[PDB]
Amino acid sequence: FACKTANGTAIPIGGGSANVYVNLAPVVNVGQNLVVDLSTQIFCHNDYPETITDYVTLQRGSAYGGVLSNFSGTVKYSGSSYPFPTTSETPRVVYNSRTDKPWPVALYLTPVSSAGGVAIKAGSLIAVLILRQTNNYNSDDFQFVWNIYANNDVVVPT
Ligand SMILES: CCCCCCCO[C@H]1O[C@H](CO)[C@@H](O)[C@H](O)[C@@H]1O
Repeated sequence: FACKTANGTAIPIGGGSANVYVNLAPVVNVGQNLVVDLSTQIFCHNDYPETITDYVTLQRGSAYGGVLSNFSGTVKYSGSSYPFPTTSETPRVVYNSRTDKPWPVALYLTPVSSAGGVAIKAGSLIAVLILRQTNNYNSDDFQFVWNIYANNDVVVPT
């Protein structure tokens, strides 16, 4: 079980961390959702599906910078929605394929009442998401740490 990003970076068997760089809608109004779809950025696979079943959760997601300050968040994990920043670990998604496949996570972020102007700055850390991986084979319990960075400013009109 390993993962890779669209940016070309990767995290190998056993876990670790990597940086993810996302383009964001440059203008977002109060009452609108800014979407950060990591499912197009983060992909994982099972290295031995002939024998082993891999289990994957979103263990925890934290908001940083302008996302923590200026937005109200929901995270969608495999069709289900949760508070973001997260209050609990999600149920498991099953990975039974060697073809690299999306980690099904999306952030839905809507401006708070006090947001206005540049609510997210380019190059700033906006989130950390921890993918947790186990299996039905042994005692492996690994963390894949995704550091999410803004590629561009996001403006909330006033
Ligand atoms: C002839 C025995 C081969 C033994 C191969 C074990 C491979 O383990 C890796 O790949 C497994 C399948 O993705 C993961 O469940 C496990 O955590 C680790 O990432």
